[PDB]
Amino acid sequence: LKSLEEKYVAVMKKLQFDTFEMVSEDEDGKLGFKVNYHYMSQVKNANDANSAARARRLAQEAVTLSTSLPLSSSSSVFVRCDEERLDIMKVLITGPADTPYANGCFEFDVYFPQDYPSSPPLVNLETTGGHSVRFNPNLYNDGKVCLSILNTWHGRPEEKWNPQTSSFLQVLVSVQSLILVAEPYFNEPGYERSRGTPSGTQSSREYDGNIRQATVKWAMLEQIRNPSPCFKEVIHKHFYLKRVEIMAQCEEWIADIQQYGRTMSHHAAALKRHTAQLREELLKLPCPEGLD
Repeated sequence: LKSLEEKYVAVMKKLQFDTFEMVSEDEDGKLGFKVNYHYMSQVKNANDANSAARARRLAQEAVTLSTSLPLSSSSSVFVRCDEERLDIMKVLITGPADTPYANGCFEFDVYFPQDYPSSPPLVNLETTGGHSVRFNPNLYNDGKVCLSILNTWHGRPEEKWNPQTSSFLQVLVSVQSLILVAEPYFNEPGYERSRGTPSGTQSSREYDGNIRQATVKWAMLEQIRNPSPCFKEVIHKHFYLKRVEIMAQCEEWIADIQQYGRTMSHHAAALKRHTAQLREELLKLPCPEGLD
């Protein structure tokens, strides 16, 4: 007699870490890619130094990720590693509850550069609606992930990439903690002054309304329609298990936005279209096999 959350956690736990054939080596040692990957050029032009210390460190990264990825009904992290290359990864983070990202699936590409761990990993958000969405002050239209731990955002020196003590697990957790938050509007530096003022509250709401509709469209509807081959199973099972919950959430979001304001009406209207298409995908979704 497990709850829905316990059942979800149990199912998703098995899908959190695995390898995938992302690249293949030629006769001429040349890499050919099997999936879409933001850093293909960096991989192809790496002029690989074949550093043993880097290799040992990357395998330490993988070990941590194989056992310690965050997992919960609210928000979970899923990782795929190439079968041979230690520096090529793909991740999926689901959006935390009580945020405009809730239950969306957000895909990132990861590259550990030739000068890792002296320099941080490169992370790019792939779920941008073809660069049409700015998902956060810290998530650019082009996919840039801005965190001080990645040296892509300001902060104190202890908050920067530290080659001795930093890790990729910490970067992943920093995305949940610092980017995929409630009231993302205020992540823009200086905007925090507005917090608690009617002007501030109003701007945050309009911001939330745009992020909500984009989550449903791109982080849900288009993830089901067109999943990454790396995460097809995760997506399928995630949306199937939570389908009732997501329909209630979409309705709640619609109810909430309509309390308000020409642009709120624009958001409410996009959300409604996206929700009705999503309902059709959710119903059409075949039952996944690995349930019990």
